[PDB]
Amino acid sequence: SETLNPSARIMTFYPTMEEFRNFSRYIAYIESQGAHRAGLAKVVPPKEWKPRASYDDIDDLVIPAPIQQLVTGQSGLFTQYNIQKKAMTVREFRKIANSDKYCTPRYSEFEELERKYWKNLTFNPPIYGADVNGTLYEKHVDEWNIGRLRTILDLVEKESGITIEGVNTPYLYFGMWKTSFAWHTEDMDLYSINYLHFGEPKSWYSVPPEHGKRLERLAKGFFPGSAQSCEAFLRHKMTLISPLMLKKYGIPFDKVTQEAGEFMITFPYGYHAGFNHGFNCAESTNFATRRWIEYGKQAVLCSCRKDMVKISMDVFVRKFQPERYKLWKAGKDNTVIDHTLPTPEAAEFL
Ligand SMILES: O=C(O)c1ccnc(-c2cc[nH]n2)c1
Ligand SMILES: [Cl-]
Ligand code: NI
Ligand SMILES: [Zn+2]
Repeated sequence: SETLNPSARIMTFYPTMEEFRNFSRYIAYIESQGAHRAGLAKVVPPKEWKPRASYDDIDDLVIPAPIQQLVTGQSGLFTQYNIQKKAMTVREFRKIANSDKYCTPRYSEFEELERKYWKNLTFNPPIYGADVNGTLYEKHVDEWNIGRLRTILDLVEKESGITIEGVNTPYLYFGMWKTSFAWHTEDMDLYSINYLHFGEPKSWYSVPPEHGKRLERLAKGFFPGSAQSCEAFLRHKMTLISPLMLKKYGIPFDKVTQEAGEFMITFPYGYHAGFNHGFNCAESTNFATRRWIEYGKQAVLCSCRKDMVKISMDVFVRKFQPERYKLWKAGKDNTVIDHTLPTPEAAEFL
């Protein structure tokens, strides 16, 4: 376990069509290769795979709650404030995104675009067509369908009827240049799948789950007010920290750029952040493996906010940890998580 991906670098996978067909099995496989150690992995689907025939019929799709992203800060430390704007179609969004005021600046290397992002982050607040309920997958697509992955996370809706928008349902994200996703782990420290349907790239930063607590200590020191009001303030998804600040305080991290037609997998307790290069569309949801259950049980949740995502772990412990159920209910389950260990389903690849 502590022998596979010892550098904990972001890994990229190129599955065959046969490998790609079984979603859960392929997650088990990439974990047997140590992909989870970085907290983030890229999966390039087979060349002949397409989730939709064309994206020429979606300009009339409504973005019910577009978000203007106001960013305040200096010296690589920032807080993002969301200003909800009026409903707009993808049509109206693509116009504003590709306009002279909001379009991508001219650049050669990614390092130049990255530098311009961290330099101009607080100027000309962009609009993010975020958290749009829906899928762009065609009903017949059975491989990696974000709308129906069929992992154990389905036990939440199957047993309780509870649907959590974007968590056990898909979300669509219409981006423009300089739109950001702040430093965070998933709700309940779950996995996530992200597919870039079309457009300009999405760049990502990732902190290995092995070093997540170090990132939290750093953030707590930089925003002591926030940390005092809520232990899990990073779950508010308002905190932006430049890679130079991470480098300066010895926090290990890696970076990757996701192109259209590529998937990104985030792993339990994997801190990630990033930005969009220009106009694009991404689809995402959360998912689980048997390895996630312990992460769900130990997840430090946001106290201070109402409507914060909290999944009852009871059904998972009863079904997959019956021998530890009574101990866990009594608050005596003292299991320590080994972030290097792959999911039990990977046993066949080890
Ligand atoms: O907006 C995005 O590009 C994006 C990327 C990575 N993660 C999330 C997220 C939001 C809630 N959970 N994960 C959103
Ligand atoms: Cl936090
Ligand atoms: Ni995320
Ligand atoms: Zn909070």
